[PDB]
Amino acid sequence: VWKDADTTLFCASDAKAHETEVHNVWATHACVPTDPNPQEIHLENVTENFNMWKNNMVEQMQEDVISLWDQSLQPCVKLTGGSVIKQACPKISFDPIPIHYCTPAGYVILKCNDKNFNGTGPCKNVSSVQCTHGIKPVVSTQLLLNGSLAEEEIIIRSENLTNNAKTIIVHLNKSVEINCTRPSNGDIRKAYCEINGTKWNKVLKQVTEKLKEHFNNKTIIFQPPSGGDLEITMHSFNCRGEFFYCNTTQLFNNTCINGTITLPCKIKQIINMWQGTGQAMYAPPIDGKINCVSNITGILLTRDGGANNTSNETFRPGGGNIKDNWRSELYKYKVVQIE
Ligand SMILES: O=C(NC[C@@]12CCC[C@@H]1CNC2)C(=O)Nc1ccc(Cl)c(F)c1
Ligand SMILES: *[C@@H]1O[C@H](CO)[C@@H](O)[C@H](O)[C@H]1NC(C)=O
Ligand SMILES: *[C@@H]1O[C@H](CO)[C@@H](O)[C@H](O)[C@H]1NC(C)=O
Ligand SMILES: *[C@@H]1O[C@H](CO)[C@@H](O)[C@H](O)[C@H]1NC(C)=O
Ligand SMILES: *[C@@H]1O[C@H](CO)[C@@H](O)[C@H](O)[C@H]1NC(C)=O
Ligand SMILES: *[C@@H]1O[C@H](CO)[C@@H](O)[C@H](O)[C@H]1NC(C)=O
Ligand SMILES: *[C@@H]1O[C@H](CO)[C@@H](O)[C@H](O)[C@H]1NC(C)=O
Ligand SMILES: *[C@@H]1O[C@H](CO)[C@@H](O)[C@H](O)[C@H]1NC(C)=O
Ligand SMILES: *[C@@H]1O[C@H](CO)[C@@H](O)[C@H](O)[C@H]1NC(C)=O
Ligand SMILES: *[C@@H]1O[C@H](CO)[C@@H](O)[C@H](O)[C@H]1NC(C)=O
Ligand SMILES: *[C@@H]1O[C@H](CO)[C@@H](O)[C@H](O)[C@H]1NC(C)=O
Repeated sequence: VWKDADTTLFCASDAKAHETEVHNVWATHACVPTDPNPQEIHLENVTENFNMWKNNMVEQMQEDVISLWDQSLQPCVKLTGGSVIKQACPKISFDPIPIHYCTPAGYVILKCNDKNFNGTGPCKNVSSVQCTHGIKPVVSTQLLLNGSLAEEEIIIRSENLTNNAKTIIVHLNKSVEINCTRPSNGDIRKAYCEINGTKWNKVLKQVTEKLKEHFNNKTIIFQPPSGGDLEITMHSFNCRGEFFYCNTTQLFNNTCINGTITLPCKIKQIINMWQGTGQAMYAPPIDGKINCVSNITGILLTRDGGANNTSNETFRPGGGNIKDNWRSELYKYKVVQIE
């Protein structure tokens, strides 16, 4: 027998000890080797309830990623608590690797295998495992990158859809590549992201149809963020140690519902910390071509309020709470204590 419970997890990975890449370094000191032959027991006729929005695994991963960034991505100047911290800010090697989360003895991880599981409620197909799949701690806003894809239909996740204050996570069942480059050769901070318009608009259309299922067939409208910090109004992410801020207005217009979509981007040195601890300044971009090709596997949306007396629902790209990023991958897991 077992029961819902919280415990201190540990991590496993395939990090390389000789690698200077910061994720590899962190995992080499903070994790253990993965199990080449992991066991998974499928529970028969066992119904378990899950709540992705109240899952301590999320807080723990958040804590790891904060620790990793605090140890490997120190800015030149930190502005937190009214105090000023000046440190050395050397360029680093940066590229997220898969991190596994595992339970100690006496505990096990329950995994929901229902094809269209939305993250909350009962689950029919449950299995037990010692470790989650390899999860890359990719930090971003608006768009979820290099994540896992839904297996069947596109899934809509939210602690409470009726509450517009609750973030919506869109889980795609098909990747859409985004190609971001800061050309070698001028404005060293100028950059751009390219995206196949035909693929994107087709996916966004599918997302529209899915949202209809959850909103009584009301008309679904996309719009760019109304306000807020740059980290939220724009698609922000880290590519090779550099912070990219991309204008996604071209992605979220309802006109295309086919050529290459070119999003204007800029590399910023001064950032609002996702750890929510003030601002940070980093050194200028490294020389040469700075390029990252990522899979868009999910979208973070916020719904406009005050539309109850209309046939429209308005959705704008959002984010800013990186815990939602971890939820998008940890939704199917929960920890239980064994007898
Ligand atoms: O600052 C952040 N969040 C906090 C706010 C989002 C919600 C309200 C908070 C007020 N300031 C913005 C943030 O995510 N920053 C941030 C920084 C770098 C990257 Cl790569 C990123 F993806 C996000
Ligand atoms: C349970 O999981 C299996 C395997 O993925 C799937 O075929 C089935 O549709 C799911 N639904 C049930 C019956 O629990
Ligand atoms: C990008 O997505 C494709 C599937 O669409 C996958 O094969 C590939 O491994 C992904 N790359 C990542 C996650 O870095
Ligand atoms: C993606 O999900 C949608 C429903 O949300 C479905 O219509 C479509 O067939 C799915 N595509 C793939 C690649 O499975
Ligand atoms: C997930 O499914 C449960 C019922 O199993 C339902 O109460 C909840 O509204 C669903 N979540 C979403 C976001 O649709
Ligand atoms: C969901 O949000 C709505 C709107 O704020 C609220 O009225 C309702 O009580 C919430 N539902 C739950 C389950 O708390
Ligand atoms: C990414 O886009 C750049 C645009 O300059 C292009 O040179 C490169 O071939 C693209 N890479 C992939 C994997 O499509
Ligand atoms: C754009 O996407 C379509 C599929 O929707 C694909 O067939 C085509 O090759 C893509 N165009 C380019 C320029 O690669
Ligand atoms: C949306 O409209 C279709 C029309 O075929 C209907 O079948 C379906 O029940 C409607 N869904 C909602 C959530 O209103
Ligand atoms: C994105 O680009 C559009 C078109 O140039 C512009 O109107 C809008 O203000 C930009 N968004 C942000 C957040 O700067
Ligand atoms: C996504 O994965 C690809 C392949 O490993 C990588 O090149 C790219 O930099 C990743 N994107 C981000 C934002 O980390």
